[PDB]
Amino acid sequence: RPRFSFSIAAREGKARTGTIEMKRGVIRTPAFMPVGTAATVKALKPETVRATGADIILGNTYHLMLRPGAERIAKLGGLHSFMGWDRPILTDSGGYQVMSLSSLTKQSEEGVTFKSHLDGSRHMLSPERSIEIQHLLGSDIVMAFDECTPYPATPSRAASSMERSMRWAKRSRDAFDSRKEQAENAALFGIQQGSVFENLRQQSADALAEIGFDGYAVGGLAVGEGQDEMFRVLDFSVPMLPDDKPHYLMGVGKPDDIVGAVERGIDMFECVGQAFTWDGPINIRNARFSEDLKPLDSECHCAVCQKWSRAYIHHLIRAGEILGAMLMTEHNIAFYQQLMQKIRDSISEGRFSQFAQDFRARYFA
Amino acid sequence: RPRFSFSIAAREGKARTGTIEMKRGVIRTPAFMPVGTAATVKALKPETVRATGADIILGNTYHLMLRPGAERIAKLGGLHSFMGWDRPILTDSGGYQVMSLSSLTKQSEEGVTFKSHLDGSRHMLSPERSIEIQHLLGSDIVMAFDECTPYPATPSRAASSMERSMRWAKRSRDAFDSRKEQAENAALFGIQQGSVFENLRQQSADALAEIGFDGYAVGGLAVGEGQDEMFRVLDFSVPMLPDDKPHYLMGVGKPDDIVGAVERGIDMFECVGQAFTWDGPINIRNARFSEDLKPLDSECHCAVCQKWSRAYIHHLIRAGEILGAMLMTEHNIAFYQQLMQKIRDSISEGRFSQFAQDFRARYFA
Ligand SMILES: NCc1c[nH]c2nc(N)[nH]c(=O)c12
Ligand SMILES: NCc1c[nH]c2nc(N)[nH]c(=O)c12
Ligand SMILES: [Zn+2]
Ligand SMILES: [Zn+2]
Repeated sequence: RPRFSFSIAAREGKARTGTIEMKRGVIRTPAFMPVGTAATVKALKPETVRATGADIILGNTYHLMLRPGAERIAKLGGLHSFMGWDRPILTDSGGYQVMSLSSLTKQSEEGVTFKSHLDGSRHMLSPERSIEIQHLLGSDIVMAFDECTPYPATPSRAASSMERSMRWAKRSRDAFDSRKEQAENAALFGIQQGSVFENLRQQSADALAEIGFDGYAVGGLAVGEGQDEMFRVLDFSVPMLPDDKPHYLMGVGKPDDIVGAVERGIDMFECVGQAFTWDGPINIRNARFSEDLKPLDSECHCAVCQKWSRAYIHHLIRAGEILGAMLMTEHNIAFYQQLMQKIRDSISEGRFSQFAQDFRARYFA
Repeated sequence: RPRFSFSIAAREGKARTGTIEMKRGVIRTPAFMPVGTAATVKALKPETVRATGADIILGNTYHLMLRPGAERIAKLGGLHSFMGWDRPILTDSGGYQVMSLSSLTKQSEEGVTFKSHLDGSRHMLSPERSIEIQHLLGSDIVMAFDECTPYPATPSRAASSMERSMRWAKRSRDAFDSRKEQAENAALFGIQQGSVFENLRQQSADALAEIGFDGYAVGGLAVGEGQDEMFRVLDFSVPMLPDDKPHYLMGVGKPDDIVGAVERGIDMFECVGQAFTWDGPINIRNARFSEDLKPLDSECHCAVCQKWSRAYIHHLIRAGEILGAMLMTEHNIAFYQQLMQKIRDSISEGRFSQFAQDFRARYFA
């Protein structure tokens, strides 16, 4: 029932477990957020997303502002009613996908203009318009509009981009705050930049803390630097952020990356023929599964593993059948939610370090 | 609980309503059978197919004998356990799709040899092998292997093909009967041929009745002759079949075709951006639905119409999202099951002629 309340129930090292309370529901942390692109978590009904244990989903902004359009979604009642998900939704700012999926983008201090990847339509995106679009969609957790930094990045370019990002973070803060219904009902997260440079991460964290946000993302990672480098940067970056607010690592979702990131103080993650299993991923298209009657994973509690075999799913995926996508997706998102649950429980019980060890021994065996 | 028992509970004119009792369940007639191709009713879990009200599904034989293979399905426990549908399955003989989807087919009195449409693999299909494959899949209702007749067809060619079909019907009968487990647990339907020729339909019906089957299909229609011609042929063809056994019209599923066919004594049908509504079909991709908050149909009891709007489904289909296929398919199969229910109830209440009238007035308004 409050607009936003993050409470930490238990800790182990840098790891934390707790809850974020919002108007539309409670979010258990560490949290994994399935991703909705074009107002759908691909191949799943929202009731099925919920059934896997998800407390919140991410809505990509870029595709919705192109199709079906933010204004139209607002006229139709907002994203939650449009897609039939009534729990929190975190929306991205749209900047990532502009720069990664759009064309003829022209960047400047005001923002970015671009042509979409689908048509030739002209479009504009600034801190102000991004916050507006997230409002029109009815987002619960709004992300500040930033300027991401390619990897690798020179210190000068990483600095310029981080600085611009902090200027846009203030503009984001003010746009959000000047819209009463959004300010009163949603939350706003700021994004830390700085590439792999500690001094720049520090300056960014300081700037963001000065402005003040409900949560802080670590942006700029998982863009080519490798897990070792990513963890090294997290080692010094996450402590710079306010302890008492949630920490979201953008673009990170491999099971092992999630475990090590939680070990480094991260609280929120998203979804980035592969099936996850506690013994490591499998590619279900491999011929070795064509007569395998076992479920995708031997322990998994999901409906898919209760009800269908590897052999059947192998057949469906090789045949390009939609049910194959449906089943593979339900299992994988369930597997991630079970990972998060095991993480939450082990932290609450002060045995997370052990969990991490055990998980890795078997997942890479 | 018996292998096969068809009981007629009520009649109106040539229309009948009742039940087929089989080991795996009861089938309400007139029945609409969703089609499973490659061991899946496209984009639906079997629990969802059931939820729409389906009592039985059709399994296409052709694709399964190519992928995943009949022998493999039998090793894995049969089609019902492979795909997770535990109720009756009617399997087609595979002949239709050979001739329509395969290559280098060489026909003869023994059967057909062909190369599949996917690979270059060589294959053979006779009455005996078709019955064997249906057994390997664990079919509850087995279709005799026939030689369908192109439309239009000359009387000589229609006669030759019908005669061959009756010879193969006997071979089908004997193959089925000589396999104890199949004979004791499954049912066998024969197929009437003869194109649009009354004398040939009569000879075929006689031949099939002499051999004896658990049910009789009307084959050879819905292959280009138009609804008027189709109904004209049904007018004289269906009475030639045994009254006390079910009558299956192959390849017929338009809602109006179903109503008129039931009016002519047919008991079983199958599935052949279009959404069915009681006011006629709509194409949900039309721009007129982009901000339409109404459900696909205003009366439909399905989960889709409870939970999502035209506008949302329009968006999903235009975006090529899998959930769009999922939702459109669940609604359409539910709509057909509701049509069948209204048909069964109106016959039981002696008001089917009125239902038919009313249905057509509004569906074509
Ligand atoms: N590189 C991490 C990442 C993934 N998606 C993101 N989107 C934005 N706007 N910024 C970011 O840093 C990220
Ligand atoms: N033309 C009706 C039809 C559809 N599918 C069928 N399959 C076979 N084997 N014979 C048939 O007559 C039909
Ligand atoms: Zn599973
Ligand atoms: Zn419906």
